[PDB]
Amino acid sequence: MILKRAYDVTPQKISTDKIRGVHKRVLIGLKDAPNFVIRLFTVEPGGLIDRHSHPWEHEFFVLKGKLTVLKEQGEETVEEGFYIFVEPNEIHGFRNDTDSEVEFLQLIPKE
Amino acid sequence: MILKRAYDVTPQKISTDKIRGVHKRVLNFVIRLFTVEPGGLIDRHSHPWEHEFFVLKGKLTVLKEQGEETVEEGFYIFVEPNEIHGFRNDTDSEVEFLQLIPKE
Repeated sequence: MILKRAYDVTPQKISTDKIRGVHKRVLIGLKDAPNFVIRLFTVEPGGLIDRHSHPWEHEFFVLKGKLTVLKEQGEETVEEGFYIFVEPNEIHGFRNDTDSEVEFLQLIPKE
Repeated sequence: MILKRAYDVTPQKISTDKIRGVHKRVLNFVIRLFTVEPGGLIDRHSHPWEHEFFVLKGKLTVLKEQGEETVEEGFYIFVEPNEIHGFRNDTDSEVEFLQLIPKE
């Protein structure tokens, strides 16, 4: 087996036209042996992953804080301990409406 | 899209010769959230599917084909198909972890 500390993985700060205030850690990447992509996202206060979609299904698990989830036709705020399933091509995004860092896992089954 | 609180799933207690002090919530693929009581044990076993784990709470002792390793919340684990593994809680508080099993 492999056993590693998620927070030791190098964080990639992302700042683009549709993502701000976000760091990404690739725990299990596209090119690794396991059949699951696993990323840990840290969202700064006011950070935003704008609405978008991908033809693959995503799962998410909220590790710390309150995470606002953007949807095609609205939004909903959840907190640590929630899990989220996003179907293929389904619009989704994220926002941190709090004064604290919010953390969540992104899980992608490899096809 | 589905948005649900994992801890609202009612846990199933697991009591076998090789599993004690353990509760499981089920959240293609499967994702489960395990809670291990102090002194709880998931004895060494294997399955033909791979496993990934993410430790949510506490200090988790991982049983391997050669030896043991204690990790804590924030660690993640990959277990190859058919690799013997297990878990023990050597602490006095509850330990929690996610288990992911891909179908492929």
